[PDB]
Amino acid sequence: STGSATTTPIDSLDDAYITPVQIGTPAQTLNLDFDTGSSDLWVFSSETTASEVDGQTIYTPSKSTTAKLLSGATWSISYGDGSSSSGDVYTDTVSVGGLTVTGQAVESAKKVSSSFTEDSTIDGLLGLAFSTLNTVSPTQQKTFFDNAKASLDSPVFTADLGYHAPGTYNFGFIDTTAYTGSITYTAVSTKQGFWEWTSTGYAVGSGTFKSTSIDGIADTGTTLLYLPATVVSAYWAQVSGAKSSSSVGGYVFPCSATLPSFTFGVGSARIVIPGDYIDFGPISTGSSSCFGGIQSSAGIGINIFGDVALKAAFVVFNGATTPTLGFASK
Ligand SMILES: CC(C)(C)c1cc(CC2(N)COC2)no1
Repeated sequence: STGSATTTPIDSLDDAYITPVQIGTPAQTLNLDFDTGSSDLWVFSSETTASEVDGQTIYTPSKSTTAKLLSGATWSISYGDGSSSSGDVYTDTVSVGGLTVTGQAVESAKKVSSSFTEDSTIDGLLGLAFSTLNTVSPTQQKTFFDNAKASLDSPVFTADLGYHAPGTYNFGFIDTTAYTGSITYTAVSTKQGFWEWTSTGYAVGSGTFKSTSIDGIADTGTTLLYLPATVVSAYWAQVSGAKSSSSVGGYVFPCSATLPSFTFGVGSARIVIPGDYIDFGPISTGSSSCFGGIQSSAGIGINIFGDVALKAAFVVFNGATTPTLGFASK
């Protein structure tokens, strides 16, 4: 089997991407944030504290004839930005782009933090990291991908995110019309539960390529590109007037600037992030200071190849017995 679904930026800046997901019987369609950096499928629901729901579409398990309470199971998650959610768990039928999993753990939110409430466009998350990160207790649950894997034509999914445009998540097959040249595959470590790999280096604009190992994770659920301070300093040094601002919380630059591209290495291959991809617009409405799409990972503990990097490529998440990652230009 295979699945194929369009993913759409939630706003003009590509701050996140949402993908329609069918849950339950009859189908209830929610727009979820596909996140290769976590491993819980959780949704706004009829159980979510009323004051914490503001415009989201909710899952109502009592209206699904295939929903079953997973007795005694609870979940609680906190993300890198300080946001959080928690609740209980149902199993139900979940379909993505024509691909159906029965008995999927659907984590129903009783509580969500303010940042989730404030984002009316995201009805929940669908985690695509490794199932070892799933927060369901006392019995850990599998991801949608993990559950689907045996039935898929090939044990893979691919991320094809658009720049200011829709893109595609495919399951079970590689669309050879969706990229240019060849796909370069690279080793993955699952030891932290992430799609963790090692980039071979970087270049800034037309500058010379610096060969250097950069360990990080392929994370669709993170908007920006977070890299070592040395690397990030080298990038923003090429932009007149750019600077790190503690009050804003990262590198900003004059909105009148033309940003240089950023190249990252995948083995011997190179993925080029165009300058425009790195512009995340005025820090506040009407400001002439713009927020940068490449930021320091110094205060994170890990480097993160988020959407800024991933949208520049066709990305293969290969979930074979030994998982790997593939990158192609497009
Ligand atoms: C910023 C990173 C490290 C990617 C991240 C991921 C998360 C969510 C989890 N706690 C890890 O899987 C569940 N919180 O921070």
